Amino acid sequence: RKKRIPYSKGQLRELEREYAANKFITKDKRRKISAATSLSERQITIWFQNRRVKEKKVLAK
DNA sequence: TTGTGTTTTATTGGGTCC
DNA sequence: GGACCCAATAAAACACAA
Repeated sequence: RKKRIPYSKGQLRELEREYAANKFITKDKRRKISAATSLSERQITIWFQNRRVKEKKVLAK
């Protein structure tokens, strides 16, 4: 039960930018986002997974 | 400024790939 | 084959009606 740490503005900007380019992260873009954000590749994957739940939820209104 | 519904991280679990 | 996906869920933090 180790507790969540919200992502900074600069971190979210990199994630959002890449998401807008492709909803599904690739291995190489995951590596590069990790370098650019200091988030682990796992965190990034989880973020994309999470981000598609959000889009799904917001279309549905 | 505050209460609390909403949103954001993070885990767990089932399915495909197979 | 762990690596992907997505759904249900919890807890921390946020957003914004009062």
